[PDB]
Amino acid sequence: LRCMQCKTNGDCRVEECALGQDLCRTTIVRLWEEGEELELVEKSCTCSEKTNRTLSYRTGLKITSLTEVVCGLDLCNQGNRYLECISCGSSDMSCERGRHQSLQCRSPEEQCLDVVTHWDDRHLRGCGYLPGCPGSNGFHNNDTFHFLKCCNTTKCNEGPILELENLPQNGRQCYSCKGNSTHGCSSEETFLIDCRGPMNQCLVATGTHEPKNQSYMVRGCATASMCQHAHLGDAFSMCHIDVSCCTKSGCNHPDLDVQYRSG
Ligand SMILES: *[C@@H]1O[C@H](CO)[C@@H](O[C@@H]2O[C@H](CO)[C@@H](O)[C@H](O)[C@H]2NC(C)=O)[C@H](O)[C@H]1NC(C)=O
Ligand SMILES: *[C@@H]1O[C@H](CO)[C@@H](O)[C@H](O)[C@H]1NC(C)=O
Repeated sequence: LRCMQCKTNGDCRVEECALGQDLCRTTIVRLWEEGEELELVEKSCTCSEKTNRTLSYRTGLKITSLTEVVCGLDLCNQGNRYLECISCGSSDMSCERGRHQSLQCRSPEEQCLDVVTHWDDRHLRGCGYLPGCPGSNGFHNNDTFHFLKCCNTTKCNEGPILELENLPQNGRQCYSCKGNSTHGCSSEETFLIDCRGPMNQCLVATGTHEPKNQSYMVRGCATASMCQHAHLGDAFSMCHIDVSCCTKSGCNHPDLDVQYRSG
């Protein structure tokens, strides 16, 4: 496959994609601040199980806009008001402190977003889009929580900030670990936890951490929607992923692993 490869300095060239890099991408950071817009664009060959997603949120007077689009054809990365949502961010701690400024979405297909991440919670609330929406998806284990919600109606993302400790136990229990089979996901590190909220599937996923080529694995609790290559790709920076989810407590046990015609 081939794609444009561009550094943020605006210099680009055609890149012959490495074996198993099967996507092209454009990553875009846009910052509007009291009159000025700044923009940084990267392009490159990427590894699949990624989707298109965008997000805009307020920090003080600034607006920050994050975007990735991906595509499959040679050089397909070449060239490139509405619903009212709540918005806030974490850098200024505005999500957490409760100062939630209002934000009109610039595009008809954007919806209200809420996205929580931690391994120091990071909270971003604003306008954006993903293929799922409206919907939500989520994963948590002993030290990890990722959550995403999209709503189709006005200021629907208003509310206290979603924290794991306020979702009641599901009744489902699943094995918990992250790392590889020797480090972080050894048997001594893999143990049962109580699932919470709508995260009522046991999950295991393996793929290749993208930044460095190492094997990665994760186990825990998930929404059914989390059991999806792109979402796991996004959340853990992974690719060429095998996922399984199952709805019997402990069915996440590493001794119950089975490859899925990856194959
Ligand atoms: C992300 O959305 C882009 C935007 O269209 C998708 O790329 C489009 O592909 C269709 C089919 O070739 C074309 O009509 C458009 O020309 C493409 N858009 C542009 C601007 O080139 C792309 O497929 C999406 N990524 C995924 C995986 O959904
Ligand atoms: C597994 O985990 C750590 C690094 O993540 C490392 O010490 C070990 O060698 C890894 N195994 C492989 C195959 O990368």
